[PDB]
Amino acid sequence: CPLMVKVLDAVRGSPAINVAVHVFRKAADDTWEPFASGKTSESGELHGLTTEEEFVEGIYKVEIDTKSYWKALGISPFHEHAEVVFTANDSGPRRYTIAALLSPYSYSTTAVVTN
Amino acid sequence: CPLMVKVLDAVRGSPAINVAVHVFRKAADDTWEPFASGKTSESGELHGLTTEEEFVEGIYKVEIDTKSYWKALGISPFHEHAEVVFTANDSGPRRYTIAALLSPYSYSTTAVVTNP
Ligand SMILES: O=C(O)c1ccccc1/C=N/OCc1ccccc1C(F)(F)F
Ligand SMILES: O=C(O)c1ccccc1/C=N/OCc1ccccc1C(F)(F)F
Repeated sequence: CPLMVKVLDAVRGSPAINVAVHVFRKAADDTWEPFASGKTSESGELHGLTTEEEFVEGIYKVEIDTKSYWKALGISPFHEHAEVVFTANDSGPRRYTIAALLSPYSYSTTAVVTN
Repeated sequence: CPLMVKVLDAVRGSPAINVAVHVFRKAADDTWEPFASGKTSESGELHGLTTEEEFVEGIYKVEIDTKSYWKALGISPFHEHAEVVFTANDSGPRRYTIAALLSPYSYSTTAVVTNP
């Protein structure tokens, strides 16, 4: 599993469950092509988005639909979604974890790249 | 000044100086149209992007060119940029500050929204 997404809720101190996540890849014509998507599990995690052979070098965008999450909890949010745009680089055997921590008016995101 | 941007560097403990910032507004046809741009000052701040009259209700995107910033320091960072997408003035006109804290493999952003 070369690409994982983990989403946390900073208000409730819990995994952010049932959050929609969309992944896009930049095509040579500078357009976002849909690549993978899913909803976070009860652990706030989304696995199995792609395979090693499909996950090639390129520019990727991970979109986290935070607005619908906060609305379902009855909280007025600021952002439309959280976006994370990065370059996947094949230097060696690498796995990418995109982690996001969510509050109604703020979010943080980090990339953990391991073997 | 209804829209300000402030950018900090978490590695050096300083304002992030000379960072390019681009603001887009979602147009009628679902396309992102250019709205304003600038560079952060020696204080890490960017003011004067727009006026109250031109900053109407809409969906806005603030793109902070973090990659160019880290590269100029010799760091190959993870993100291409930091993007912040939000609806503005949906409840009437407000003053927005978009703040971002940058590290090579991480960033955080928060909005401070005040009523004049
Ligand atoms: O990521 C991971 O492999 C991970 C896996 C399992 C459980 C927790 C984590 C890490 N979750 O990190 C949350 C986060 C995300 C973005 C910025 C800052 C944070 C902080 F809360 F850690 F500060
Ligand atoms: O910067 C400033 O003087 C500033 C100016 C106007 C409004 C708010 C602020 C502060 N903003 O707080 C930045 C910060 C601090 C600690 C963690 C994370 C952040 C982040 F917002 F950058 F993400």
